[PDB]
Amino acid sequence: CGLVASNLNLKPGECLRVRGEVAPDAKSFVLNLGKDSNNLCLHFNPRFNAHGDANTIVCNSKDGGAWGTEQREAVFPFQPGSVAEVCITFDQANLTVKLPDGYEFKFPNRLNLEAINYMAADGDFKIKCVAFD
Amino acid sequence: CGLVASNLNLKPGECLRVRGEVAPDAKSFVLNLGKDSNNLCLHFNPRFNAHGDANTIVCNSKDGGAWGTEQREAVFPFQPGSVAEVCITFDQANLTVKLPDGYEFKFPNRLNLEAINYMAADGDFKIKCVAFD
Ligand SMILES: Nc1cc(Cl)c(S(N)(=O)=O)cc1S(N)(=O)=O
Repeated sequence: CGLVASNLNLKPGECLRVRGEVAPDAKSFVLNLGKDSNNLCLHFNPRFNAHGDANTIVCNSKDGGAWGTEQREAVFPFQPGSVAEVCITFDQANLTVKLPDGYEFKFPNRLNLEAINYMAADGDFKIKCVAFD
Repeated sequence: CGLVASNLNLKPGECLRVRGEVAPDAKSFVLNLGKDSNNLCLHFNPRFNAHGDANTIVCNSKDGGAWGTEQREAVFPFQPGSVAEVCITFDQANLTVKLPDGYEFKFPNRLNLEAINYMAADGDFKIKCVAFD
């Protein structure tokens, strides 16, 4: 169970940059972002080998404690036992997740959140640096 | 209230770096480090002009809700309307706080925490970057 942070006060268009170490035995890691632990506009879950998925990013939302429908992504620029940085911005319509090696995707902001105040990391990812601008 | 982070798992000898923006009319700011809001190995409180103090760093501990004996440090290398970084490490005997302009001081480690797991920021300091290394 990894870093939990609150009172982030991230506003639309502002960049949240997260750099960490992907464990050498990595199977899965998670970054959760939202209003609080029950209201997530982004559950970001790269699965190296987990829950039947191989090298697939799965995203979801959580609204008032209820998980939404999982969305699978098309790119996977992560390797076990490496450093990786993710950069996230949002607006009320979409989150934009920028990944290593120039990859990126958008995920709809199902909560239409105008501020992100909560982040939590879990799984095979050791955070080394968080930046807010 | 500003950023609150938990599960930091900062081990002895590891460096926590915190960079932020000091408000142009700053009066004071606080970084609290420890186990939780009731158990702080370091309450670090630069006062530009607050509580009768001028350009003085006030430090203390808090153990089971009880404030310890305050200490006041010798140097004040902070300026309103600037960017400032602090860097903190600890061993069993002391926390070492490294300040802008190369200044550093030690504060006794009065608690027996195996790791620093909690940070909370308050006051006239906007955190821009936190690094765990
Ligand atoms: N400023 C703004 C304008 C529009 Cl139009 C939209 S929307 N409705 O296309 O998502 C969102 C925003 S923001 N930056 O608050 O998320």
